[PDB]
Amino acid sequence: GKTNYSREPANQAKAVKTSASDLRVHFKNTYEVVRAIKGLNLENAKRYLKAVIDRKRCIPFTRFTGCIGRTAQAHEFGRTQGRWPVKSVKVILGLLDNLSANAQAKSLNTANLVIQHGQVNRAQKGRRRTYRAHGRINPYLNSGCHVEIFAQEVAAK
RNA sequence: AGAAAAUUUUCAACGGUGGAUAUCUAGGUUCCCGUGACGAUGAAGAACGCAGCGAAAUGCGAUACGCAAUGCGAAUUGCAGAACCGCGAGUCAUCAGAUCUUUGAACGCAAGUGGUGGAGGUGUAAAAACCUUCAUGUUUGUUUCAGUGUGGAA
Ligand SMILES: [Mg+2]
Ligand SMILES: [Mg+2]
Ligand SMILES: [Mg+2]
Ligand SMILES: [Mg+2]
Ligand SMILES: [Mg+2]
Ligand SMILES: [Mg+2]
Repeated sequence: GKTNYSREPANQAKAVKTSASDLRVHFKNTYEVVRAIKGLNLENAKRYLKAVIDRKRCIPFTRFTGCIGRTAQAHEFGRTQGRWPVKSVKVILGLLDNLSANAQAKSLNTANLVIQHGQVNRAQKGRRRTYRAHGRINPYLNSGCHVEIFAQEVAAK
């Protein structure tokens, strides 16, 4: 399980990398949480994810639209539909936390970390069964995650 | 030029899915040559067992991954403990002597049963319990026999 991040940061003493692999969270959901985190401040990402968890804010749905509920919360976005994929958020959040603690040994400051490169990949699907009428059986699976995120320090003048 | 994103889409790089391709092989396949060599002295097959730590596969049978003999002459090894430098190591080979549970042509009778007869041994005051033994056909004989079968002396 050695992570190869597809994209690399320009300054690696100035960067922080996290990845988790072969997760059990829903792909599409995770995908969109992440897609929503890109390009923010680590502190912001954390606040806003916590806020999604507390339901006071929505995680926009971008790529996977299939019949997703419209909320007023989607105003923040320009969107109609979004949700609160709690499990995904919690996992991602844990990843951000690994980012911050991952900055510790580097002696880097949190305030100026910015998130560039979230990557969510469809992992090997976990397999099981579903019994169907007439004695048919159909697949019942889960689509797992690979996630990686790196954070750059950018100084604000 | 609703000249930003999202979606739809072309191309590349990297990553993910996936296991194609290439290169291998204690395998297969076919050809030629050599031996035919199982069994009531209980075969082929079946059951259950047997390692200090073992399920399988392979070996083995209460002497149970093995005894003996012989040849190699120092290992086994995943762990632990011993044994051995030749009084000889070994998961080595060879193999001509042994061990060979319950079965199965399967055999006292019977059987989805470790059930149950007779004879002998044992055990006991007498028992129980344990042990050995008994299938059918056939060729000779041995012994004991039957037949208003054929003969037949005193
Ligand atoms: Mg990985
Ligand atoms: Mg059903
Ligand atoms: Mg590829
Ligand atoms: Mg020896
Ligand atoms: Mg007879
Ligand atoms: Mg007569």
